[PDB]
Amino acid sequence: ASVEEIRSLFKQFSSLTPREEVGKIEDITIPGSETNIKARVYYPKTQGPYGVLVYYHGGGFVLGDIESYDPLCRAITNSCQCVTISVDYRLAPENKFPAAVVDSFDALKWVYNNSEKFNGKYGIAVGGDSAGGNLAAVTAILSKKENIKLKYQVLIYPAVSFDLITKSLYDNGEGFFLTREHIDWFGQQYLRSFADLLDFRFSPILADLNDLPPALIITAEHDPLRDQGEAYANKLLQSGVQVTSVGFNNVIHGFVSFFPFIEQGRDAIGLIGYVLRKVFYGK
Amino acid sequence: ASVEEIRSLFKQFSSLTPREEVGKIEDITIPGSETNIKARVYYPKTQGPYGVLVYYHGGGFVLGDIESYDPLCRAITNSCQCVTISVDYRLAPENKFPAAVVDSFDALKWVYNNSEKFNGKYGIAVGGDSAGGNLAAVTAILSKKENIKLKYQVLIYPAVSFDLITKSLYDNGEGFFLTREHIDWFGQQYLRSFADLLDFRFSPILADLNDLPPALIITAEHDPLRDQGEAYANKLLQSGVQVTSVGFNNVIHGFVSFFPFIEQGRDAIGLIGYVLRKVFYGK
Repeated sequence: ASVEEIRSLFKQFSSLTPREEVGKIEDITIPGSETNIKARVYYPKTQGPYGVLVYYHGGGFVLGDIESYDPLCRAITNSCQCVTISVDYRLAPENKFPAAVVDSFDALKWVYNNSEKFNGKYGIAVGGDSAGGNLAAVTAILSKKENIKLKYQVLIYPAVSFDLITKSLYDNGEGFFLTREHIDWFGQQYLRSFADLLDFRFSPILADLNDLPPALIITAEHDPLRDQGEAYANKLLQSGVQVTSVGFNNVIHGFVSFFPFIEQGRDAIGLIGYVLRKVFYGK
Repeated sequence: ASVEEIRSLFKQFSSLTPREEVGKIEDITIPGSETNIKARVYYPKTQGPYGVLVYYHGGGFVLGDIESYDPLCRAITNSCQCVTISVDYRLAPENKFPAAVVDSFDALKWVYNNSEKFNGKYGIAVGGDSAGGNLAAVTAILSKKENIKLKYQVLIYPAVSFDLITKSLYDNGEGFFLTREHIDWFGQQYLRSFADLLDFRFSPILADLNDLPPALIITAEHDPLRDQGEAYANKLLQSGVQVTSVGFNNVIHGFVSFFPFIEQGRDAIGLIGYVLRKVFYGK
């Protein structure tokens, strides 16, 4: 299958997954520094004011998009009772690193600076899964540098480092959906050169993690990325940031996308909904 | 310190803790097969009908009680929006095994048979922490044997087997609050003879776990009981029961009791609240 064929397959497979009703949906265009960034705004069924979660889909920086991630963002919106804004950041290999990062940060900054459009008086969080978790994490680092004060970051099995050494990478690098071969190939599509392996915007574990927002970090037992997720939680904790780091057992990378039929995914979405309701609303 | 003093220190420290408002509290006395069993019934602030969680406190079969667990049970009640019934089962060494089990199951049967008293139309679940998670699990096994249909079981770092072999026992058996010496001492207070190590009512891992209620099993990373909790989840899964097994990283046995200070305990209570709202209310 071509990259285009796989991008299409993601959208097709999404139509098998039920889309929860939400309050109201709007498609908007965010004026970025390098491009106009499509985003989809989901309102919950409750009355505002709201907190706002800026969400970055996963897909190895190459795949996925607002449509294929529409069922998951509806479910998150209903769970957190919060406005969710799903960002269509530029993809590789058409747009190399750091295009995804530039778009992700530009979208966050715009949302932070325009939160009243969404009645977003209870503050802004970031979240994402896999490569999207990488972008949420990097966006939070970049926000600190610009004095943008986020409430929370939700990192769902994030990619946080180039890795040739964790035990989970070797234990779980074949047979569990996301393989070594995929991880290598995505990296080749996304990065410009070996030097980018020194860049915190690709490997956020490299950054100084002091003063970042408090985090929920979800890892999966049978996931080659498990150990590096835990490492990111640990380095946050060592840096004085509050982190709830939870390993969901018996599940594989991606499991939250498969919530309709992997019940642990549904429960993960319930946990995400709880922490954001707590941080935004005191509930 | 005598048993009395150890109990009183526990009650002392729990006295300090702000208690969340709930809807309504009723103390009741359940006519048990061997004793009168005090229970405390917590109503949420929502209106009914309800699900009902029958909850067994931890404390190594020797300590804890309704009063000392009152702050936790209030928090759980508000999180699950469900009627919570905290059971004052008989303690060891005064009452040896299987007294705690007899009381825990007698209470559950009585609640099940009297569900209308609590407006409990959405069914009955069991839950507990530590020794209380042991009692919840054993109660669910005994319920199946007598055709009592429970909705769910919430096992919070349960004790499920006598253990001289798990890696977590050796890695975490000192320095993390619950020690080998404590495990030994509680078992000595509770059990009558070595024969009781063969009894599934002490080590529920021995039972046939087919057809038991779906479960949420929470384990703690730095807990000597971590691996045996995971084993219980995995044995349930092998036996066709749906289980969400979540390891909370960076925390120790008992962490949910410390929710006012350890934010991961609060988030665990959120998760417990979610799964029970889901199973009772579809929410």
